[PDB]
Amino acid sequence: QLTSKIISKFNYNRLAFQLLLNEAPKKYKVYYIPKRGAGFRVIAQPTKELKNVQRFIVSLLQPKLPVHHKAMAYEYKKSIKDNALLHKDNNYILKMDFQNFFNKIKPDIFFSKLENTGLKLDSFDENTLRNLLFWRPGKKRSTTLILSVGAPSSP
DNA sequence: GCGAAAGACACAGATTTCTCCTTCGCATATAGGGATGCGAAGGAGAAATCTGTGTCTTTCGCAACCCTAAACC
Repeated sequence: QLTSKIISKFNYNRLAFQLLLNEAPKKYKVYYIPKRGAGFRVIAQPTKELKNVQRFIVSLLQPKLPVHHKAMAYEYKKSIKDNALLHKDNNYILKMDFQNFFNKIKPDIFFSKLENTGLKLDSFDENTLRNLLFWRPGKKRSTTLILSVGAPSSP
């Protein structure tokens, strides 16, 4: 049960929480930041009221989802230095990267992975989770959700 | 992930121009008659270039952001 804990913690009545659930995927702001060189970059960031409930959800789900020990990003007591200490005594090096990594994660694959771990959740939990952690670009009829970056729960 | 506004890609079809096909008319090298060969206009029917339609492609400064220093995504 996750909706009950959120309601209890933030003191939300039924109507206010229903409205927030409906209007959540559109409370984002899009802006540009300069590039080192020539160009620009585009970011999207949620509001203050949604950020502190996303942090709470992350704190609630952190001790139940396994993470591999070879990922040295957004992890406790890990940094660049521990990443570079692995290759400090080897000769040849090869580097690669993906293409639009963040916006290729969709709720279909998130729930597919979540079902395999054995954690069972009701329909209400799935509905609240889907409408709270995902972004909907385009018009109101897009019906497409992506994670984005600049949100405390994406990493 | 993708607003508005112009191009690329694929598939038809259309049209003016031209090039092959009659038809008989001529002609000129052999004393008139006949014949092998070529020239003149219609009359086709073929072909290259142009034009028109429908489905994608691209990537906005895109209601709703914080204000202490450095590095990364």
